[PDB]
Amino acid sequence: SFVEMVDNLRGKSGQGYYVEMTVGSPPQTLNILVDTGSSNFAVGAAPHPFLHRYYQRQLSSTYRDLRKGVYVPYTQGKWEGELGTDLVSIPHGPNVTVRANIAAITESDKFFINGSNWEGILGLAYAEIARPDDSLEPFFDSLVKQTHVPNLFSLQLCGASVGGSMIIGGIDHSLYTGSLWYTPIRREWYYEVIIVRVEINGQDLKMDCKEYNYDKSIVDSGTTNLRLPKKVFEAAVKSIKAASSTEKFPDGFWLGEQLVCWQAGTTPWNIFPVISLYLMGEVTNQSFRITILPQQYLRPVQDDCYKFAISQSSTGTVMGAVIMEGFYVVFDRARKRIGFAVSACHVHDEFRTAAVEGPFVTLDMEDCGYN
Ligand SMILES: CCCC(CCC)S(=O)(=O)C[C@@H](NC(=O)OCc1ccccc1)C(=O)N[C@@H](Cc1ccccc1)[C@H](O)CNCc1cccc(OC)c1
Repeated sequence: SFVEMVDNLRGKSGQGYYVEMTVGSPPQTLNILVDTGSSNFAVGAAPHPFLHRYYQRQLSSTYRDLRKGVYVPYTQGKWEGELGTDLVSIPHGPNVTVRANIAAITESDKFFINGSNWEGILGLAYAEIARPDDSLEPFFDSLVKQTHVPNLFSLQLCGASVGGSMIIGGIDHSLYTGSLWYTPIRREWYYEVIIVRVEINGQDLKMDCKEYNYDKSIVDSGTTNLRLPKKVFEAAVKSIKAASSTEKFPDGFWLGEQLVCWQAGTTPWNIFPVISLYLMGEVTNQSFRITILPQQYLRPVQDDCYKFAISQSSTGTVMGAVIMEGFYVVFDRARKRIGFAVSACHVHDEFRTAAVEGPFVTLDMEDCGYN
């Protein structure tokens, strides 16, 4: 826990959450995007049309070239650069400094966002998925080995300019309500979790739970949308369309292309269903569920306009930022589990409310994992 980290995140809708950091000696200040979806710490180290500032290794008396190149291809977007180490600090985070690996981005393609206000990315996932390989120790691992910071972190992403919190090394009880529920981390590469059941407005999607994790399911703060495997994505949309069949929208809308708008304050929330994702529990045949309100999957962009924030994937399910916004998520690395609880900045609806409920019986949860 810690008072000093409570409102340490910012960013605008659909463009990621970032924390302030400093690299080099003297300290160079940079806004770094918090990404539990990757494992590389990387910062712009050269001019780019979208960067307002960048890491200047020549001005840091502590920079050390590892004389190895590196590149990372993301779902959408990629960068190239040079590996080296330097001292790093999180002003509104723990009170320590550590020497961490840093990828000085020299070239990039569809990575940096125009007007996002962040110049780097902090991959908080495990080494197993780092570039060039798992031998490049991720930032957090370094932080944990060099300091006393406990091996754990929590994220409170709030919807809207946007804000939130990253509690390095603990859980701040003032950021959530109710009980914290934990789902195991299936394997330590991405923050993989196993989905056991899916319901739209109470109706079971009735699919083979293996489909929910076809390939895999991960908790990715680096991704905006809820990403679903083809088959699941088609079932969901079909169900969501029917629920709101009272009104008609263009195919481009469901594809995430063109947005939809309603006269200010007249958004028909009631016609959009809630989605419940049941996750594997900590006890035998026991699971729990988190419920997403349409306010979460209809991202805001005169009138009120929104973008359907659920899209199909060919790389498994991705519990993106919109899924995380209604809750307080605990990345308990130390106990290989992830916790969910209603967030202090929860979403609102006079008649409906996002939730984290348990316990639930769910037989054969193991058969839900993909192989
Ligand atoms: C900040 C939110 C940007 C969105 C809005 C853009 C209009 S996004 O689009 O949701 C970002 C997503 N992109 C996305 O979801 O793209 C979908 C898409 C749309 C159109 C065409 C192709 C793909 C994504 O790639 N995220 C990675 C972080 C990142 C941050 C900022 C810029 C580029 C990347 C994250 O690390 C991926 N974690 C799984 C992963 C996957 C593969 C290899 C990995 O390496 C360890 C790891």
